[PDB]
Amino acid sequence: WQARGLGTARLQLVEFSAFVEPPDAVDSYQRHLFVHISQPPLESVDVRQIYDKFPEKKGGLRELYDRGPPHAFFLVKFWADLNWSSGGFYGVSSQYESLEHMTLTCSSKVCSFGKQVVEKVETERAQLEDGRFVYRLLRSPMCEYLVNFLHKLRQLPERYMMNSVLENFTILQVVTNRDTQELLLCTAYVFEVSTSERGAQHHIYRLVR
Amino acid sequence: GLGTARLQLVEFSAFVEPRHLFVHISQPLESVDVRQIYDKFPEKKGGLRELYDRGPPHAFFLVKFWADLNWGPSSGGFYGVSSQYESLEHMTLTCSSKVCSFGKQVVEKVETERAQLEDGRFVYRLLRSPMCEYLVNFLHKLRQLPERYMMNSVLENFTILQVVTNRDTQELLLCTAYVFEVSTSERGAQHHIYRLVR
Ligand SMILES: CCOC(=O)c1cn(CCCCN)nc1-c1ccc(Cl)c(Cl)c1
Ligand SMILES: CCCCCCCCCCCCCC(=O)O
Ligand SMILES: *C(=O)CCCCCCCCCCCCC
Repeated sequence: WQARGLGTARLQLVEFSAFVEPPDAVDSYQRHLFVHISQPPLESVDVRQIYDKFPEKKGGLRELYDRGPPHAFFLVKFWADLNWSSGGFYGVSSQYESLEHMTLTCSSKVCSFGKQVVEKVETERAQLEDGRFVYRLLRSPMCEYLVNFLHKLRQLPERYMMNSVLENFTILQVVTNRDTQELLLCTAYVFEVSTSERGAQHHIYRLVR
Repeated sequence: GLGTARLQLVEFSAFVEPRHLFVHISQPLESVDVRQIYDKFPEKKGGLRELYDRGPPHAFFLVKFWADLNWGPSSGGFYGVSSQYESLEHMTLTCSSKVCSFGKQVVEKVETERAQLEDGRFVYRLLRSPMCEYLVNFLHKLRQLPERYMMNSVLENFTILQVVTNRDTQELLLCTAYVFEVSTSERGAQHHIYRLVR
């Protein structure tokens, strides 16, 4: 049947976050969450509606959705919290869970007007824990181009301009079994800014066709 | 050639199968002022300047490739990178490949490889790693160009930086900067390995 959270039977997202720790977190620890996911069917969105927002060739949404499997595809809409003037640590943390032991390859493609501008590919081997395997990609340093982007977005004089800019900014994550090259999870991320007093939020959708 | 006492490159190839080799290394060198190539890689953290500043200086090499983009009778096919290192000490390696366009990093690929004992040494085989899609698309375009001089013009802004570290100790074992031109298929692929100095 049909997904309740961001995951399949073979690979579930446990946690995802992007954050910054101010220079003085060493003395009084804190972190600011730009976005955060911590884990009745999910609503769906037709994948044709977003093809233009990601690349369109090899490793593009259309071609990935063709390779399948269709149930592995999700869309997350984030309301990002950009209220937090620099020199801190900017990080991304990811955690997944499976019942089988695999080695994963996680690709994150940052895209501007649907054109890939950066990419990070990491591999992570399973860790056998409580009747299940865990995959930890914790505290990856954020790419500096993304840090710069955030610094710029945050200075825009109006929220509506932040949203206009973000209209053309997306992230595609594809997780595959490094050994078989099977797709395990594909997540498209689209962004708005949250309104200051509200922190980060998200809504997860299944991508259908 | 491309090596220290702790770690040597044995083979490196990038290729496509339906095997065509775009580049290939199978295993004193001239020296190049690393200063000359700072502008070919980002000045950020993981910048060639900053990596070199730490050292050790004898771990840094430059490879110039004259690539062979003459394949086909052509779309699809498997695009891969195979590398092999070797050593006398037992290690686990973190292999970072950074693809750069006009000095800015556009891809970082991180892989891990554990030593395996063979013929009385340790070998590290990162074989048939799927070439990232950025590069595959890039190569598909690059090959359409009607003249080599045009391929060369495009390639003067395209570089790769590979950093290989001892995962457990975080020590730099090898750092290689790659620059690119195209060869004629008559002449075939070629490379020239240099040492980077400062
Ligand atoms: C650093 C100065 O600005 C740029 O390089 C830049 C220019 N464009 C226009 C989009 C056309 C697609 N090539 N987008 C970006 C950009 C946006 C977000 C990120 Cl996170 C990054 Cl890395 C780059
Ligand atoms: C002119 C291009 C010839 C082929 C280039 C091969 C060298 C690329 C090294 C591979 C590093 C990144 C691989 C990937 O992540 O896709
Ligand atoms: C660079 O290292 C690639 C990192 C890929 C993960 C990026 C996740 C970014 C989180 C959203 C930032 C908020 C933008 C408004």
